[PDB]
Amino acid sequence: GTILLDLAPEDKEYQSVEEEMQSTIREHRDGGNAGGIFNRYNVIRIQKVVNKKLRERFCHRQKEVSEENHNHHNERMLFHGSPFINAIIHKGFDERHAGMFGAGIYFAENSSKSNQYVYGIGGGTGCPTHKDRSCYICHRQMLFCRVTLGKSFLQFSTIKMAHAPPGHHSVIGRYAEYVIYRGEQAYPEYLITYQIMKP
Ligand SMILES: CN(C)CC(=O)Nc1ccc2[nH]c(=O)c3ccccc3c2c1
Ligand SMILES: CN(C)CC(=O)Nc1ccc2[nH]c(=O)c3ccccc3c2c1
Ligand SMILES: [Zn+2]
Repeated sequence: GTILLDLAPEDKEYQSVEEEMQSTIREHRDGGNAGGIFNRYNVIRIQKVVNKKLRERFCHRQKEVSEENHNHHNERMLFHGSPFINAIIHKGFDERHAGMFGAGIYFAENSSKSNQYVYGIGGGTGCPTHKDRSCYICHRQMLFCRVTLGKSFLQFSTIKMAHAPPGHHSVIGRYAEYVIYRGEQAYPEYLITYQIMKP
């Protein structure tokens, strides 16, 4: 089963994660409709997900991807926002639940892009209690994941792909969207509990 390790704010790891989250907020085309209006987050807690089965699957896939990618994982730390975080942290990512670049699991370099998906597509109906996509009260959660990109395929138009192209392990689609077609190519490393803050 999954254990959550609670990172202390004094930890360098907690600070590194928070700074990656704080420095990657950007203005979105929808003017904050999906994710809300804010310039910074209030990080409530940062937890590390430890699950032996999930780590074994991620490690097993990494090795396979490595052989087909000049002995490189091409691992990147990326954000993922989802209303299904609880399922992700206990069962791992599952592509069977999966778009612009087809049936994959999507990751972003910008935490504010992942924040737009925390309550669903287009931010859904926002938070459960206030039905507010820009809620400053309710605690949100997002993941900061280890993603095995391997040999990325660069896509520049919308395409409904089922799997990465032959000899490739991921799609970087065009801001860039990082897409994997196998759940075992991402590990939900950090679970971030936060609030968006009113400017
Ligand atoms: C068919 N689409 C309406 C489904 C969809 O977009 N699902 C989905 C669901 C969750 C998503 N989470 C993210 O963090 C993200 C980051 C960059 C780009 C997309 C996502 C993302 C996308
Ligand atoms: C009935 N459904 C609305 C429930 C559902 O979709 N649950 C669910 C449950 C687990 C999920 N796990 C994922 O890795 C994932 C990745 C991209 C998009 C969705 C998921 C995901 C979704
Ligand atoms: Zn709320």
